[PDB]
Amino acid sequence: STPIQQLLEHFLRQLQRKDPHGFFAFPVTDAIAPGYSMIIKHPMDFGTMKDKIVANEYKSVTEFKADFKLMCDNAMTYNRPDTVYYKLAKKILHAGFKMMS
Ligand SMILES: Cc1c(NCc2ccccc2N2CCN(C)CC2)cnn(C)c1=O
Repeated sequence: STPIQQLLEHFLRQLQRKDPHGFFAFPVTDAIAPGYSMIIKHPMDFGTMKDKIVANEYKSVTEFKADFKLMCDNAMTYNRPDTVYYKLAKKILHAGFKMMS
């Protein structure tokens, strides 16, 4: 594990603690979210982020932050502001960026 892998594994653990239900743990499917893949061009989830760390696909903290923001932005695009997914996406986006300083 490279230094960047160890730091991103730390950040991901801290970010997932903010999603105790694991709403963001796995990819959203069109089966449970009608039209999701037609509205969201670039899906992201914490599970895919873990796999990218393990594969050493993140070469900067900026790239990891961009995937976290994408995951949150996707939830705030597909879902209405009154929904659990939208409200948690917004909360963890701000708290996560603050946490990662
Ligand atoms: C983050 C998110 C979701 N996260 C949860 C989620 C993600 C992937 C697969 C299933 C689930 N749901 C878990 C809770 N169940 C009540 C429904 C199925 C689901 N739908 N949408 C549209 C989202 O944006």
